[PDB]
Amino acid sequence: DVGNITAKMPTLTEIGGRVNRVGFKRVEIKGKLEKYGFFREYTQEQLDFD
Amino acid sequence: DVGNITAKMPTLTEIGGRVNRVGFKRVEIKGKLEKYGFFREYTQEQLDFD
Repeated sequence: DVGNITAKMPTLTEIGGRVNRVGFKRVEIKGKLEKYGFFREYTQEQLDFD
Repeated sequence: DVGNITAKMPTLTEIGGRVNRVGFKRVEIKGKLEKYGFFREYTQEQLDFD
């Protein structure tokens, strides 16, 4: 918006002084790990006689 | 006896398992020993004057 930008511009006078201060920030991102698996069983007789 | 023998035969299925366990035994025997003996005595004049 033009009005908000104009109304909050960092103007400076002749005397200066503590008139405009700013700050900065950082955030963090995460991750994870998981384990999966599956198995199968059988017998010998269900292989030879098939 | 055919019934008793066929009722205790070591049959097996297709999954195995803990079945048909056996054992053994042993027995000791002994023998002995002993001593024997006997003697005879006589006099000198028995032989001379006979």
